[PDB]
Order: sequence, then structure tokens, then C-alpha cells
Amino acid sequence: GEPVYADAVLNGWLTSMGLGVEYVRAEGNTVYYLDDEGREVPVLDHACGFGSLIFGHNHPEIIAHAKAALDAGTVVHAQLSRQPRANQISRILNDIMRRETGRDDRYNAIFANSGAEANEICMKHAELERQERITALFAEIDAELDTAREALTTGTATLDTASLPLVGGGAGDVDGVIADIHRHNDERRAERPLFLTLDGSFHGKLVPFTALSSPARFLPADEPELIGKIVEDERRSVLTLSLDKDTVRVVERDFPVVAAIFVEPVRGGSGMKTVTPELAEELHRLRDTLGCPLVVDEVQTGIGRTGAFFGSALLGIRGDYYTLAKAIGGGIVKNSVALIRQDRFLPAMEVIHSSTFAKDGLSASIALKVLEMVEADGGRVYQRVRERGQRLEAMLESVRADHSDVVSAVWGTGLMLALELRDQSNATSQAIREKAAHGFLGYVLAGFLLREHHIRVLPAGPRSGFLRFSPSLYITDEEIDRTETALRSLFTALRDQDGDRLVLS
Amino acid sequence: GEPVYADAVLNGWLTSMGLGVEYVRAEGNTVYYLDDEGREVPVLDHACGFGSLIFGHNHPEIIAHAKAALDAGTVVHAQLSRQPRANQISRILNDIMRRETGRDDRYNAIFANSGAEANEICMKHAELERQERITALFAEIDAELDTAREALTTGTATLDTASLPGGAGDVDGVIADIHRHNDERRAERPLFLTLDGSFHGKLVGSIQLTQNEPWRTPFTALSSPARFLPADEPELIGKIVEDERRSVLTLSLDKDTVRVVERDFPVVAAIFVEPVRGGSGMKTVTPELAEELHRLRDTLGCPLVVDEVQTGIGRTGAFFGSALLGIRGDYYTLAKAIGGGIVKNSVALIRQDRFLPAMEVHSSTFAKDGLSASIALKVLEMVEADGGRVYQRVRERGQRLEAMLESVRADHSDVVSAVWGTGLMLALELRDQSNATSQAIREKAAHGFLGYVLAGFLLREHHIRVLPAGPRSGFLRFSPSLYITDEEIDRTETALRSLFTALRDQDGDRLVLS
Ligand SMILES: [Cl-]
Ligand SMILES: [Cl-]
Ligand SMILES: [Cl-]
Ligand SMILES: [Cl-]
Repeated sequence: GEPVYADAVLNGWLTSMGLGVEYVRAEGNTVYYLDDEGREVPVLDHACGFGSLIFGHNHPEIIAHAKAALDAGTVVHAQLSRQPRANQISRILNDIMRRETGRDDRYNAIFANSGAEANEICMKHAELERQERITALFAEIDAELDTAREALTTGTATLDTASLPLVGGGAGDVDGVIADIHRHNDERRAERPLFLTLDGSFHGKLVPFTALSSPARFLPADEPELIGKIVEDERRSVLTLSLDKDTVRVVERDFPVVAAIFVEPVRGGSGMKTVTPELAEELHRLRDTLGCPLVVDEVQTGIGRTGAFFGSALLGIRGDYYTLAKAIGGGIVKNSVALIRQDRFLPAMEVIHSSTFAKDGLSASIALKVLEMVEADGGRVYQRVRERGQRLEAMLESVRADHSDVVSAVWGTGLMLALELRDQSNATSQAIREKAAHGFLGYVLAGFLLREHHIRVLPAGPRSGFLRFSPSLYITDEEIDRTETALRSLFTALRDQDGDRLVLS
Repeated sequence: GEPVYADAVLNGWLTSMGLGVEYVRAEGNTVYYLDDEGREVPVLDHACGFGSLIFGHNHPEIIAHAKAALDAGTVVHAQLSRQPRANQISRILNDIMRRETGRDDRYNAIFANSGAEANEICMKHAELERQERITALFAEIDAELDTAREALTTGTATLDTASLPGGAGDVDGVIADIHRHNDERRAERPLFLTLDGSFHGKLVGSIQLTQNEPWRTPFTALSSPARFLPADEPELIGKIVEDERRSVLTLSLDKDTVRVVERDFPVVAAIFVEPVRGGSGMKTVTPELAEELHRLRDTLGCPLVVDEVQTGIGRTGAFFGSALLGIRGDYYTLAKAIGGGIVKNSVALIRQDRFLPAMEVHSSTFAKDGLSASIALKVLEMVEADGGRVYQRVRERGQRLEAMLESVRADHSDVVSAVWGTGLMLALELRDQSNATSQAIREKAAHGFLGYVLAGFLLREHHIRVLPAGPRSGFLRFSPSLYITDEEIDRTETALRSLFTALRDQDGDRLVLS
């Protein structure tokens, strides 16, 4: 019971999973810990900052660039001055998306410190768009009411009394029905925006903390045919008086309820599942139907990792807004960006977002270096990601084939891959069964891989039911062979229900 | 109409304010831009990343440490492994607060990437505490309902007060109505109280990059409800909070009578206070306000969250502004200066006897990174060196800067209303210029841009970088490094006397670019 100042519960839980190690150095695909003699033990890193390290730990070019930037006296803090590097970064991202989608679309960039903050920038801009739509709708309703009033206070038109139940609340005189319409409409306008998201994703603030964020409706990614009815149930109306020749009727007008649709091209939280063509088509339909933006959240993938810069370009997701974070800090610094199609972009938004660290000089310099590296030699790097990915996936598919009793599937694309583990909650071995019941099986399997094979793997998905494989593009054939050996060993032990060997006492 | 990919509105606005410059290099208190010949023009920086650069731009010790850390192959990304530097950083902050407050209290640390994210961690942990309180209250109401039912199906009568839910008066029906009334209260979102806080100011959209409009709250529907308490009028705060009281219902058994009665519900998740309010022009918490917040915290049972992310460690003349001003918080947030002016790091400190350990086990890939952790340990070594000499330096430099600003205020009280702040976190309040005789000045004041126009004059004419704060850019900030020289403070004095003479003379031609 000695004083602790951080991580006592984290460190105790890591120790029980077999993941209580301290890494003291890292280079490429290798992290090192110290044995009891204090020698560096190399460990192969398949987590790689959850796919941030597409160039690996501490890439010599990124390290040399960061030191050159510091040696130049780069202005890190230049808030409310001209920083041309923001526009240079955005120009490159615009050119890359134009090439990958074949669409001549232009995007404004707003920079931030984390994936969640870039996603939050999109929630704010989306809510300013919804408010512009509400303003336009309410101006039109105001004009419709004044035309209807001027006709009902002269010869011009009948107020059709059969229309009055749509307001419901006494009044039968003109000024009274209109007062009740204003009140009904003011209530709808007071309601919080709705965000549409997919089961297995979170987007910054969007998901015991429901009460901290805007309402979200979670849609089933696996059943795009169910999505239509779910969203149809969120329809709401405001009221107006419509003059049709000689007749005023009270009518329903659709209200902008939904501020935005969020989608990740690859859902880490679903075990590295990619958006299907069917789902992409349903989100396109939703976006076209609601008039809200489709926000494509790529902050959790890592630029280039799917085999294209934009996973969305690869999967044909036609977004209005895009977010990036992972890999743009070169595995040393923190940067994120919201890209908002210029024909939707509200100029006000450029001077709304206020963050001290955002758009800093150091991470801007590092981002321009990363974009040079990822674009070098006519896009060879994307070719390498695709070739390394095919090799890694073939190995995982080969392990799945011989171990289908405990591995259900291979998921993902490029160098963003996972194995799905079959449920072990009915396991023979008490120690395995108990860990599976608490949702920790993936963590204990990862512990085995560390202690017996010196391989760093971390789980993904609900109840640690998947193993992530997201190494750098420098992963060697030999490193993939050692991983295969480690997984055959792991899945044999799990097949044989060896709880003594897999779960630490 | 050439294609532009970022900053077209920002850059156009900066140009019109006289602030359209690109700084290409920085060291200490100096940023450099290029003249038309491409030679470096030195500019004195009183903004210093809004007070982040307590050690100035690119401090040689911090730069040398950061390069050594990169050369050593520091593990930046080690998520779900042992990272003892987090515990080492927390231990130092714990020891510093112990020394500055004299209280032997312990705090758990949770790291994030920005001041806003450290503040958000406090909102989350506060809301877990409120839910524990709700659980305990509802357990007690459950037992009170079971006692009341068992007595009303034996020997006791219910009194009239069915009003508070008031139909049939039968046992199962009154209880059903109580469950329903209580389920509604329990569904309500938490309320946050803030003392004109910059955190909730930014969250609701009142505080923006280039303006502060308390009347403009476009994003309230994206966040938990916030009630803004008037920091200037602590005597009004009690009644405002009294009006936020809400009740759940229970059955109270007294001898042979069961009555429906109201019990207090935990409405408020947390109280947020900044020791120095940047957004209100560097105003410090008064003893009277501190006492009112202590009372509120003790009365509500919610944490007092002390947000120091916008101050900068050491800048008030103590490490913790809260220690200096006697604010006894439950949670504390830091960000500015802990990244050494080169990287991004923030920390939430939560009193260990309130701390819910769930809170520390994934929020953010970048959080608790190895590089910013190494740099934070270097900054803490630097700020603590030589028996706290650096806090002594901040206090001495601050006193010199404040005396200069007070002497400018004295001779220019027609256009400068006050000096605010403490240590090297200072501001001048400008009087409103909405009635200015100069049309060019009056128009800029009507758009809330007076402070930015004045800052443009200081850049153009005196090569001094100042940035305004507060509603209608009505304050000028002074937050340089502790290395600011006597001659740099003299040049600033000269620049301000020149500026306020031109404003006195309503010289719109000189102050506002055509
Ligand atoms: Cl280390
Ligand atoms: Cl990165
Ligand atoms: Cl470059
Ligand atoms: Cl900093």
C-alpha cells in the first residue's frame, strides 16, 4: 500500500493479462524491454500506436527532419499570424484526394490536436449548417404565415377547419392558430441535434457519458436494409399555413433533425471491418435524403495504411467532410485535420475554433515531411503497403485455415488487419472461461505472445474478441514468419485448453 | 480568385487588422518576420503562445533535451504497457502542490493532448461521481418505498400530499407515479456551473478565435447544460444556484402516517473556476469569490474543478495559481508550458480519495505519449531548479511589468480603465470606443475589433507583438517569458504611450489601415 500517483489499477490489470512490461527504446518495427540482467530484449510491434506508425517507431528521416526543425528555431507558437504551411498541407491533401477519387472537389482545412478534436470541428460545422437550414425554413414559414393571414383577414381565402387538428390545442381564430404554430415550431427548434453513427464506432464526444454529448442514433453496419426504417422514425415536422389558390390549410414541413452522418471506412471497434458497397450506398442515400453532411472519420486508420492515402477513396465512400490524425504526426508529434468541401464551408467557422496548440509550427513541418515521404517515387509507398498487406493477410489466412476451431475470420485491408477469435465463454479450462466471461481473452492471448514469442499484439473489438495486426510498411518476411510460428503456438495452446500456460497465476 | 485551401478569411481579417505577418524564426522573447528584402525584422512577443512560453521560444535546454530524447529512440507509442514517467510526473506535481498549499493531499494523474481534453476528463470523472451519488440516493428511496408499502398493507394511513406526484391514492399507484417522476429527474443531463470559464465559454461557442460574445451560444445543444455564474458578483451566485435545486420523491413513514416528500437530487456534476480568467481579461479570483466556491462545493457535494490549463505553470509567481489565491479544489487541470513550447501535453489531477479507477483504463492514441512525457520532466526540473529561483524571477519580472502598465494607465486613464492579473499574466482594459469621433475607429469598435487594430499599430510602428482578449477585444494581454529585459519593458512603455496618445487624439488615419 505505498503511495502511487498514476496507473496503479492500469498497471495491476496489465500485469494480470501478462502485458506488464516497460519498453525503453524503439526503432522500426521493434520495441525493447530490459531483462533481469538489464539487456535490451527486442519485441516485434504489430500494434504500432494502433496503426499510427506506418513508417515505424522513430523513422530516421522523421527524426532528422524534427531535429532540423528545432535547430531552425521554427515558430511553434505563432497564433493569430500568417502560417502558410496550413494552406500547403491542405493543398497536398486536396491533390491526393483528387487523384484517388478522380473528383475535382476542393476542401478547406481546419487543424486540431487529436482525432476527437477534428471530429468535434465537424460536429460544430455540421450544426452551423443545420442552423442555416432552420433559418431558411423559418423565414419561408414566416412569409407563408403573412400571405395566409392577409388572405384570411380579407375576401381572398377560406381557412379549412379540417386542417386545424394538425396544430391541436384549442384555437380556431387566425391569430390563435398562428400563435400555436409559432409555439409548436419554437419547441422543435429548441430540440438537440441528432448525429447518425454506426455500431462499433465512436467519434470524439459521440459515445455512462451519453449525458455529456448530443444524441446519437447507432445504426447497424451489418444490416444496411434495416437502416432506412430506423432513420424514418426520427422524422419530425414544423407547421405552417399554406395558401393554395382560395384555401389556407395547416401543413407539415420536414424539420432538419439530423446534423450529420459519421462513418469510419475501417471500424477498429468492429474488429477492422471495412464499409461494404451496400452500406456505402445506404449512407449516400441518407446524406442525399437528409441534406446533412456525410462525415468520413479516418482519424483511427493511419494515412496510407489501407493501401490508399484515403480508405474512403478505396471503398468508394463519397463524403462531404473528412478527418485525419493517425500517422500525420510521424509517430513523434500530435496533429489532426478536418477537411470540409468548400461549396458547403461556412466562412465564419475559420474564426470559431479556438485551440492554443492547434496549427503549431512544429507538427505542421513534420506533416509536410510525412506527406513528402508517403508521396515519394510516384506513390511506391502505397504499392509497398499493398504488397506487405497481401503477404501479412495470406499468413493470417493460412493460420485461420489450420485453426478454424478458435479463429473465425480474417478482417481488414492493406496493413490494417485482424483475426476474429471464436467465443471461449463455454471453455473447458476454468482460467480461460473466466477471462472470456469478463471480456479479457484477447488480452491474455496477447500476454502469451509477449512472454513466449516476444511479439507485441493488442486486441480490438467488443470483449477483446479480435487480434490487431497493423505494423509499419517495413515489416520483413522473417518478421511475418516469426508471427505465424507465434500464432500456431498460441492457437494450439488454446485448442488444447491449456489454462495453466495461457493465464498467469 | 486563385484556389485557396486554408485560412483565406483568417488571412484577409489579419491583413485588415495590421497583423498580416509571417514569423519565420523565434528565440527567447523575439519572433522574426522578413522585410521586402527578405532580412529578419525582430519583434518583441508579449503573447508568447498566450502564456505557454514561460521559458520563451525554443529554449536551448528544452531544444537540447528534445533532440537527445529523439536521438535515444524514446518510445512515443507504448499504449497498454507500463509507462512509469506518468507516475513520476504526477509525483512531482503532487510534491509541488503539497509545498505551495501546505496540504499533504494526493492526486491521481490522467494525461491528454490539450487543455480542453484535460477539462473534459474532469467533466467525465465528475459525472461518474454524480452517478454514484444518484445510485446511493435511489438505494435509500427503494428501502423507504419498501418500508412504506409493508406498513400501508398493514397498520398505517397515507396523508393528503399525493399532489407532489395526485390521483387515486392507492399504494401501488402512488409508488408507480414516484418511480415515473424519479425516472424523469434521473434521465436529465448533468448541470455544470462555471465562473465565466474559458472552457465552457469555448464549448458553447461564446469564446471564438477572434471574438468573445457571451450572448452568442450556438453550440449549447452539443454539450451538457452549463450555468455561467457572475465571478464579479459572488453575492448573486447563491440565489442563481438555489434556483437550480430539483427534488426526487419518496414515501416517509412517521408512526401511522406515510407522506410523499421531496429529497434533494444531485443536479450539479461540478463547479469550474480559473484562478486567472483570460477570457475576462486576466482577472484573478478574489478571496470573497474563493469563499463562495468553497461554500457551494461543501453545499452541493460536487467537485470544485480548478482549470489552470490557460495560465501556464509558474506564470502567476507560484506553480499553481490556485495555491497563490487559496482556492481549495478537488480536481486541477494543467496544459500551457508543460510542453516546453514545442510539444502538446495536458494533465487532470483528481484527489485520490474521490478517484474512480475505471477513469484511467482508452481515451486517445496520442495521450500519455513518451516524447511529451520526457519534455514535461525536463520543464518540471527547470521550473523547480535552485530552490524555486524561477518563481522568484517571475514575481520580480511581473512586478516590473505591472508597475510599467500601472504608470501608463495613470497617464492614459481617458482610454485605459484598469490593470488586471498577477505575475507575468497581465492585461490593460481599454474603455469602449463605440462612441469614437474618428469614423474608422468607431466602425472597428462596432465590429468588436478595437484591440486587434491597436495590436496592429504596436506591430507596424513599434515592432511589438500584443494580442487582445475578452469581449469586443477590450483588453491587451502581456504574458512574456521570465527572460523579458528592463529595456524590452521600456520599449513596450514607449510603444503604449505612443499608442494611447494616438487613440486619445482619435487618429483613425494612423491607427486603422485603409
Ligand atoms: Cl522510456
Ligand atoms: Cl502520428
Ligand atoms: Cl518538407
Ligand atoms: Cl507548452
